[PDB]
Amino acid sequence: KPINVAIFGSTGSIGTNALNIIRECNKIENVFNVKALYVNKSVNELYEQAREFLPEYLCIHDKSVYEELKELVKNIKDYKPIILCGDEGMKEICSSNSIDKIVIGIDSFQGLYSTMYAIMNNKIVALANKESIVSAGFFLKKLLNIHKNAKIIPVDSEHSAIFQCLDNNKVLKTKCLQDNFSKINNINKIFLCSSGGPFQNLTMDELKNVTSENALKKMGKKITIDSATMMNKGLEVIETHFLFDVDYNDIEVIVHKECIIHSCVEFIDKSVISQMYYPDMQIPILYSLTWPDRIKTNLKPLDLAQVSTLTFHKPSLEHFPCIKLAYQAGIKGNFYPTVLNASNEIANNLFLNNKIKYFDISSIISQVLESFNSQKVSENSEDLMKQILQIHSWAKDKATDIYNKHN
Amino acid sequence: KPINVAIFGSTGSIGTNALNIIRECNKIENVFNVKALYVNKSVNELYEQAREFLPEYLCIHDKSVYEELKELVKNIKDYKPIILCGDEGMKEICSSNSIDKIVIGIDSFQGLYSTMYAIMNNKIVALANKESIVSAGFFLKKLLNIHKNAKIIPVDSEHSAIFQCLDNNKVLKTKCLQDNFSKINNINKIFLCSSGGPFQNLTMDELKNVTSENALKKMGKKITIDSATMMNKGLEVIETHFLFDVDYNDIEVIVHKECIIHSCVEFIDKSVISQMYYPDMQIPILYSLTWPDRIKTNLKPLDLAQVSTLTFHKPSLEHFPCIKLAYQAGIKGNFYPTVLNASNEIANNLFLNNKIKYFDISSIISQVLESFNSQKVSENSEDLMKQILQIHSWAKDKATDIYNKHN
Ligand SMILES: NC(=O)C1=CN([C@@H]2O[C@H](COP(=O)(O)OP(=O)(O)OC[C@H]3O[C@@H](n4cnc5c(N)ncnc54)[C@H](OP(=O)(O)O)[C@@H]3O)[C@@H](O)[C@H]2O)C=CC1
Ligand SMILES: NC(=O)C1=CN([C@@H]2O[C@H](COP(=O)(O)OP(=O)(O)OC[C@H]3O[C@@H](n4cnc5c(N)ncnc54)[C@H](OP(=O)(O)O)[C@@H]3O)[C@@H](O)[C@H]2O)C=CC1
Ligand SMILES: COc1ccc(CCCN(O)C(=O)CC[C@@H](c2ccccc2)P(=O)(O)O)cc1
Ligand SMILES: COc1ccc(CCCN(O)C(=O)CC[C@@H](c2ccccc2)P(=O)(O)O)cc1
Ligand SMILES: [Ca+2]
Ligand SMILES: [Ca+2]
Ligand SMILES: [Ca+2]
Ligand SMILES: [Mn+2]
Ligand SMILES: [Mn+2]
Repeated sequence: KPINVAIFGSTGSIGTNALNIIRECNKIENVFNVKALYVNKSVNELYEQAREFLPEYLCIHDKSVYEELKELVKNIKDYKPIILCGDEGMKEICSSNSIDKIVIGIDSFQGLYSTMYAIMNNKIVALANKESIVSAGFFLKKLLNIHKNAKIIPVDSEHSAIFQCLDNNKVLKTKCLQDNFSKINNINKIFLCSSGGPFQNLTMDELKNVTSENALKKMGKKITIDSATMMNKGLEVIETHFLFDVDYNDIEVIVHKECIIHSCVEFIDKSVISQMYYPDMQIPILYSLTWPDRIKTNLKPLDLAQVSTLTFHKPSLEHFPCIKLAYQAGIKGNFYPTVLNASNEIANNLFLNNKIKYFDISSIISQVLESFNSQKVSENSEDLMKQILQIHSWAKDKATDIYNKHN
Repeated sequence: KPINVAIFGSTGSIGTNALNIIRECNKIENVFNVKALYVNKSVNELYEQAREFLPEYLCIHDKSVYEELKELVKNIKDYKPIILCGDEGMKEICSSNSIDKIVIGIDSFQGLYSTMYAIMNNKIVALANKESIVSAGFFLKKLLNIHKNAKIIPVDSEHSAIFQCLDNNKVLKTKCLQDNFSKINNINKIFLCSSGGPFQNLTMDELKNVTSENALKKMGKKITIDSATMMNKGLEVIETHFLFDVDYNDIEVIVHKECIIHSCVEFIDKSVISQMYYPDMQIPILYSLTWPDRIKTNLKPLDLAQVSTLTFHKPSLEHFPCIKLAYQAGIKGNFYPTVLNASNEIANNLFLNNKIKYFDISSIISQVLESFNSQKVSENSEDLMKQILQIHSWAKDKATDIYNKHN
């Protein structure tokens, strides 16, 4: 029972965490075969990985460094990998019969495209990219209803925590992103845990003047800023709603600054189940690849006595207005989540580059949401994807226009 | 469609909690049918229950209140119960084709007899009585191996918590008290949570002086004293071992004074899952009857932000020597757990009645354990049962002898 896995975005944070936990687990017993790796342009990192894992497939997106990889790879003896390029490369990896599971560690809005081909090929897709679920949830749901054997397994830490709390005899009667997922699993309510980010004790007057420096002073810049505004958590609320079909009024954000309890599920009997560990991405990634089983790791065991104290408080929506906007957009439904995500892409980047202030982020997003009008949701998958792209591009331009008008 | 249930010990704390959650679940649909109620001698309280629930069977252990019962039940119109007595009645109830699940809320070693008969009739046994598991664990395992369709479902709060944390997809491939349970469920280690009892923060000098009045001043007296000495947790360690096939070195007692996290399971990947709620017996009791499903309750939702802080520490074995005794007795195996439980029954009662001091409890138990000589374990059921009873009585008399010698 070898687990055959492809890694998409294998030089990124997700991709490399995945290779690390695979490496360590394989030292205990040989359970994983890394069949394919795919990166943007990091051709020197890719070579190093390839030497180690000897995957059947390699792929780089950027055509420009295609030949240079072929060069690099000659050195490796014993080894005749299939070396591919761009979207046809990804498409060929997703169609191979020797690949069971695909880790999607490609960032931003980009990664949706590989997700789609993975589903079309009825794979198990370990999806870390929350923005794809928030922007294109409707399209994913439609795709997953066509391709009955395809499944998304969540890797975002809180969503993995929720999923780990479930009974798999009930999970296997449904799958993530299905209507009625929460009803089948007897889910009542979610506690979506947050770190709270750096700005959790600041007053309004202090927040008025915080800068991106304050936010960044250990993750990518975009998610770090989102953690600071708590728009990360707002996006995660929508992610929860789509993944697990939990109503917005049944998702509660709670600030847990110790980051040991990763999230909790309240069932209809009011029993609550939670997943706990040190702050970590190895277990979420591993779980996505072993589900519905678990395997041995040599990770450090949680020492609860040493951790000693766990704390929980409600976030202030006045201080973190991005959370409110995320609920508002989610409850409105339609393509409002697409608009939220896109406008936040812009506002985040503006704040990062010192072009706007903290409360301008939510102000711009709010104004874009107000200017959107709900659209007839295409019944046809292809039209639906085009609608999402159009609306995403519209909302980005609109956020930019609001910035330029005031500025 | 309805689940047909018997309640043994219906007038006690477990029994009345069971009837309360049943009452609420049956408001609109007929979810449960209460087929039988059994008590020792509380014939007035039993009458009151019979009037409300109209069970097919009533049973009193104490035959000296039979006539009183028959007289009370006359006052209920159109109600023709089968009114039984003692062991014979218990055995007839267990034999009825019309009963699916039996809640055992009878206290002390005496709970074993009804548990045994329920198993022998291939029933689902919602077992709250821990003393039966501690005293007769190896015997129940044997019985469960013979009676293939019988199941013990744990009701003790922490063990219910553990059971809930497990994946039912794996649980359904085994059953409690079965060899290999922990392997099939990928269990690594158990965090067994405790309230710590009223004496948790006392110094050694203060602890020397404690009295039963201090421990009592809200549950039955025996278990309240065991909570104060932490012999309750020691018993629960042995209960964990047997129910879940977890090695003693992989059970860690943790004092959680807020009593929200009810216990935790660490799986082989080092992910930890926990169950949490307000301190409660309705969820454990209901879950035992609905497993592997859950049903809606109107219990107050956990308000984690209001609870605000959860703490964890290791208990001092110098202060709570009963814990250490239980681990020693459990690791030694054979009939040492039987001896532990029986000597504790006496030592607890002496303390309750102001005849001995706190440290004399552990002293008596230790001396009885040291005094016991290991016996070859009978290979047949009936002989093993007789052996257990013999050793139980022996250990009680020895505890009493030790007490009498030193005063
Ligand atoms: N890791 C974490 O802790 C968390 C991650 N996430 C989610 O994870 C997602 C992935 O981000 P993360 O891994 O953290 O970030 P990174 O920026 O580190 O990941 C980028 C990776 O994707 C590759 N890539 C980018 N574009 C392409 C393309 N067109 N074709 C092929 N490969 C491409 C990059 O290749 P190259 O090296 O060549 O640039 C690199 O391997 C995000 O959407 C985020 O929401 C969510 C919560 C926390
Ligand atoms: N209380 C709790 O929340 C918890 C309890 N438990 C376990 O559950 C068990 C019961 O505890 P609890 O309910 O507090 O105990 P109680 O003292 O409250 O109740 C005991 C019950 O058993 C009945 N009974 C006693 N002897 C017999 C007999 N020979 N035949 C039939 N019925 C009998 C009593 O009848 P009568 O009224 O006639 O005396 C009463 O109904 C114990 O083993 C305890 O460890 C474990 C964890 C939690
Ligand atoms: C050393 O760097 C690492 C930090 C963290 C992690 C785990 C990934 C957490 N994750 O799912 C996120 O979505 C990131 C933002 C959230 C978070 C959660 C937990 C801890 C910190 C931040 P927030 O609640 O929105 O603030 C891994 C490595
Ligand atoms: C109103 O009705 C109710 C009755 C009962 C309970 C909870 C039963 C908990 N239980 O399983 C026991 O074994 C009791 C003793 C232990 C405990 C645990 C949690 C809280 C207090 C004490 P300890 O850790 O040994 O001290 C809750 C409510
Ligand atoms: Ca009488
Ligand atoms: Ca479970
Ligand atoms: Ca072990
Ligand atoms: Mn997250
Ligand atoms: Mn208990």
